[PDB]
Amino acid sequence: PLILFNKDNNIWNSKYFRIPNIQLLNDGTILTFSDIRYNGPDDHAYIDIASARSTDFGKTWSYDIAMKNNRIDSTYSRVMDSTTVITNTGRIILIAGSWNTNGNWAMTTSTRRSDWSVQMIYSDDNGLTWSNKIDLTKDSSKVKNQPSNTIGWLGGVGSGIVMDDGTIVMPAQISLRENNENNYYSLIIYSKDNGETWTMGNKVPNSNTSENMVIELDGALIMSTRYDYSGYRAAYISHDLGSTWEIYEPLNGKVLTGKGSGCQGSFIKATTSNGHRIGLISAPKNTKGEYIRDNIAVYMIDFDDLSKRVQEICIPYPKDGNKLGGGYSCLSFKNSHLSIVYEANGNIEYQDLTPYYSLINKQ
Ligand SMILES: CC(=O)N[C@H]1[C@H]([C@H](O)[C@H](O)CO)O[C@@](O)(C(=O)O)C[C@@H]1O
Repeated sequence: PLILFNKDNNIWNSKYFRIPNIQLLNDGTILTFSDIRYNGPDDHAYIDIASARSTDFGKTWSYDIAMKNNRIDSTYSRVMDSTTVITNTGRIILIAGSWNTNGNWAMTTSTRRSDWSVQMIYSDDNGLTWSNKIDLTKDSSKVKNQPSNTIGWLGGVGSGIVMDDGTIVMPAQISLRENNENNYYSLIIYSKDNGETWTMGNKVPNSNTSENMVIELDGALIMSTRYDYSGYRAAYISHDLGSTWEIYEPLNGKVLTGKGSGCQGSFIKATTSNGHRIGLISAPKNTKGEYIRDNIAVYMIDFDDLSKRVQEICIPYPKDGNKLGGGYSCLSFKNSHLSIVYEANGNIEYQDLTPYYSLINKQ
């Protein structure tokens, strides 16, 4: 596997990299992103977001800082936890959470986190240049239906999707003040104007749900989400673009995640040549438990053959994760090719998994 972001050799002299993201572009360009965790693995620290771009199918890469933090606090200013999407115009949108003080985004404050915002950039030239940062939360002009009891929110970490009519959907995660406690939930946001403005959906049925992605399936939204301390990824389905949700049994509880906290993973849809819609999930098996997050595996479900049990396809990272921060991953599927980026001992690694997709496609 290629070391895409190397803690021991990078142009920022960063000590650590976390939270990878990948988009396979329609023209075969590969675009990735990662947190630049300059001073170490910590979440609550000084972080920018890098991009790495390749025009030779992953052989070589051009590196840039795609988004800088607000530069207010030399210890705690951070933009992090990328969620991306490619719209039907080819626009590439990146949404990140932004803070500049110590303390977990969801649980530190009982009121709206005052240094918290969601920042968005977009590229109309296939990832070469980015807009200025657009602040989606400083006023009420960009995101409709944000709850009054919001402590904070950000993207689901991974990729969004496009519905049939071109509606853009982003997975998201929110922290809500409820009966003198902070509870966190997954949900989605969507845009009907190519990302300029958004509407927030409503929360999923269980708290302790956070990082997630959704796929589209015949107008429905199906979520696979990190469900902390349950031991598995939860799954929900919405038939009204994220306004209501119910448990989606074929995937709910089917990907096990070991003892302890959950972990981010990715969840994408492919259509094989026989017309079947399949779901692919990347996540650590975490057989050793808690933050070890060993064995980042890729799983497959066939939505047109649901009596067939979820199958482990391969394990792209058959190793223990680093307890300081590891386990995260992101798949991207486009034009019968499949790629993954993932955390690997403080680095980000890259693999082309298209040979495994060919095995599934049976051609
Ligand atoms: C904004 C933020 O803190 N993001 C981080 C989340 C949250 O801390 C948890 O989901 C609890 O909220 O989890 C990580 O620490 C993890 O599990 O490896 C990494 C990620 O960057």
